[PDB]
Amino acid sequence: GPAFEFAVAMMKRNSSTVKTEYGEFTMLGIYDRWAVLPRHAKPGPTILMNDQEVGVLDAKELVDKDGANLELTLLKLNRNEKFRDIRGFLAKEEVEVNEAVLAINTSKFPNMYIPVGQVTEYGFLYLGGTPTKRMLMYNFPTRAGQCGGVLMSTGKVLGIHVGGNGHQGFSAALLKHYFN
Amino acid sequence: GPAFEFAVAMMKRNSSTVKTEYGEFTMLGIYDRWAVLPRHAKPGPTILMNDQEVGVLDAKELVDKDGANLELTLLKLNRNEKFRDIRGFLAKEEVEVNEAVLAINTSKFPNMYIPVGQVTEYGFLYLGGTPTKRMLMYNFPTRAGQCGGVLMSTGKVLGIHVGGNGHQGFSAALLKHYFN
Ligand SMILES: *[C@@H](CC(=O)OCC)[C@H](C[C@@H]1CCNC1=O)NC(=O)[C@H](Cc1ccccc1)NC(=O)[C@H](CC(=O)OC(C)(C)C)NC(=O)OCc1ccccc1
Ligand SMILES: *[C@@H](CC(=O)OCC)[C@H](C[C@@H]1CCNC1=O)NC(=O)[C@H](Cc1ccccc1)NC(=O)[C@H](CC(=O)OC(C)(C)C)NC(=O)OCc1ccccc1
Repeated sequence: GPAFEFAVAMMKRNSSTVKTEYGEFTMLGIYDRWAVLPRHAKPGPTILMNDQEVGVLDAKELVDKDGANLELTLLKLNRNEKFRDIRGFLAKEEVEVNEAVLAINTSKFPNMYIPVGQVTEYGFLYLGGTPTKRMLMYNFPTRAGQCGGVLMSTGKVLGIHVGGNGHQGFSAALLKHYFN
Repeated sequence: GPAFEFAVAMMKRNSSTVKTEYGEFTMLGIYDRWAVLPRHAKPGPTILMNDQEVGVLDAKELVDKDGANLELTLLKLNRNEKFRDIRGFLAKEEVEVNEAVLAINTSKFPNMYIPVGQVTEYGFLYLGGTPTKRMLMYNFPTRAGQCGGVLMSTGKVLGIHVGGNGHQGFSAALLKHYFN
C-alpha cells in the first residue's frame, strides 16, 4: 500500500533510463552527480540517459575489504544538474523484510512496480560465474532488462536488482556508507 | 508513461481485492453495484472484498451468441455504495495495442503494475481445457494470483487477465456492451 507510493515518488524524482553498450538499465541518482548501476552495465565515458548522451566523469566498481565483487558501479555524471539527495533513504546495512517493491523503469519496461515479497540476506552468491557478496534474495521477478531496478520498502531504498535464476531475484545491498 | 498514471487512478478508485473459495483476485467495479471477475473465480453468495464480507445478489457468467465461454463473471454486489461509472473507459471491441499495462492488486501482490507490451487479438483459445473466445494475448506476466488483473492503455480498459502458459498471458476482452 504505502511502499508503492514511496516507490513512485522515488522513481519520479531520482530514476532514469540508461543505455550502455551492454543493454538498458534503470539508474538511480543518489546525490550531487553520483548515480548507481549494476557493475555488469559497464558504463563507458558516455551513456544515454533518458534518450540523451551524458558524459561520465568517473566510475567506481565497488568491492569489499578483501576485494570481493559487490556488483555495483558508482558513476559521476558530467552534467550540471544535481540529483535530489536520497542518502538519508539508504539502508545502513543489509536489510531483511517481509514485503518490498521492485521498481524498474526503462523504454522496454516503463513504470513497472513488482511486489517481490520476502527479502532475505542471502550473502554470498556465485552470480554469472563471479563470486559476489551482500546479496539480498527474493522470490519472483527475473528477466533480462530489469537490472538496475530499485528495491524498496516504505521510506527505505534497500538495493539494486542485479541477477536471478528461475523464480529467484537478487539485489546488491545499497548501503548508506558507499556514498561520499 | 501516461498509461501507468491512468492505471493508478483507475485501480485507486475502482479496484478491490476479492477472495472467493477459489483464491484471491483483483476485482474491477464497473458502475452501480456491478463488478467483474474471471469466470473461474466462481464467486458464491458472499465474497470477501477488501477484508469484509459483501453479499452477491446475482452473478452472470458471460457467453457469446453460440454459448462459447467468454471467461468473465459479472456480479452484482449487495452493498449500498455505488461504483464510479467507468463504462465510458471500456473498449467497444477487441483491442490490439503495442503497449499496455497489467494492473493487479491483491494482499499477496499489492499495487503491482506490469508493462506487458504488444497485446494482440488471439481470438479462440483452449484455456484450462475450456474453449474460450475473445482472448487478448500478450507476452510476459503469468503466475497464479494475478487473475482479475486489469489490462489497460491510456484512457481505456481493455480486458481482465484470466490465464496463461509460459511467458504468455491472456485477458478476456472487457467490452462496453456487456454492461446494462
Ligand atoms: C539484468 C542485467 C541483464 O539483463 O544483462 C543481460 C543483457 C539480469 C537479470 C537476471 C537475468 C535472469 N534473471 C534475472 O534477474 N542480470 C544478469 O543477467 C546477471 C548479469 C551478471 C551479473 C553478475 C556477474 C556477471 C553477469 N546474470 C545473472 O543473473 C545470471 C543469469 C544467468 O546466467 O542464467 C540464465 C541467463 C538465467 C541462464 N544468474 C546466475 O548466474 O545465477 C546463478 C544461480 C543459480 C542458482 C541459484 C541462484 C543463482
Ligand atoms: C489466474 C487464476 C488462478 O490463479 O487460479 C488458480 C488458483 C491464473 C493465471 C494463469 C496461471 C499460469 N499463468 C497465468 O496467467 N489462471 C489460471 O490458472 C487459468 C484458470 C482457468 C481459466 C479458464 C478455464 C479454466 C481454468 N488457467 C490457465 O491459465 C491454464 C493454466 C494451466 O493449466 O497450466 C499450468 C498451470 C501453467 C500448468 N492455462 C492454459 O490452460 O493454457 C493452455 C495454453 C497452452 C499453450 C499456449 C497457450 C495456452
